[PDB]
Amino acid sequence: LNIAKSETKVYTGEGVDSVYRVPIYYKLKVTNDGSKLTFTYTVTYVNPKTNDLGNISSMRPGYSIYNSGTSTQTMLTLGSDLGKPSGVKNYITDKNGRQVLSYNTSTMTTQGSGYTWGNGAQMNGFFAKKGYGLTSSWTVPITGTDTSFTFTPYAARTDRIGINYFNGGGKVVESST
Repeated sequence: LNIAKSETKVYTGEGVDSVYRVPIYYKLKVTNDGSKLTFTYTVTYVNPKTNDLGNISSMRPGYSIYNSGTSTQTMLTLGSDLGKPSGVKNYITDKNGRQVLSYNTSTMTTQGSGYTWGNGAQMNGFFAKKGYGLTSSWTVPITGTDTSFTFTPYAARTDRIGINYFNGGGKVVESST
């Protein structure tokens, strides 16, 4: 009878930055308000469990990472009753998730069985070392019952896009078929 107006899940996972041999993390927040899903995806060196930045004091200021692959990998697959994703806003967030500055909005394209985006933003080392994250957000219309999706996190240094620091592992899978 009294159904929730919205439901939000937060997922986190972790990989390894190959260059500095430190953990790197992601957070994916997904809110369903009945009309759309809102996705907020952050890659950061701050452990979301503790809000403590790992020791990256030796990271060079001009080192830089992407949070999205090319058609190096599908990032997002969507169930049958989800529409076309919006533009993907990109921005730097501080340790508490507050926006620091905004970058170009990316456009999602297919495929293969899903979507990726281009004009992908990046985060330089001097921001990473302040505990900042590289954050992308988008919405997806809900058109029916099958609101399943899978999301595959990605992070790579900008001169080696073929090496995903999350190594295809911590995939987010939401049912139901």
